[PDB]
Amino acid sequence: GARASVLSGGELDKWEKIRLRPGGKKQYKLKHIVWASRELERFAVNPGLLETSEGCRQILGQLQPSLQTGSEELRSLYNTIAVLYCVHQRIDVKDTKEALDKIEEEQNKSKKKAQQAAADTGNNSQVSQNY
Repeated sequence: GARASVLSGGELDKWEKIRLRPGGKKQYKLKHIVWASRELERFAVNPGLLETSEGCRQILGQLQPSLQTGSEELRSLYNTIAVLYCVHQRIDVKDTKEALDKIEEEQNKSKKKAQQAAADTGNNSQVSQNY
């Protein structure tokens, strides 16, 4: 498309502003987007639907667990998706780690919100012992 479907020209220019490594000299680009797209399509995921911050977040959440024991490439893909999502939400980034920490922080906060929320309006209990 004129300005792709995932990210527009400008969005792509910025998307290609994130570094792959903190001590490295790599950055995102249409190449990475194509790679991710290839993996997405190969994973049975729609690329266009990956344009929405929701779809990006969904994928990230889909690999979230796959990360537990995912591959190096799979992990890198997840990070890339996270960055994409950040751009979708209009989040500034510098490195893949930064974006990862950004999403990691947000997510963590989210989980908490869920906890504090439940607690606030809920309850829980437990027990365990043996002599």
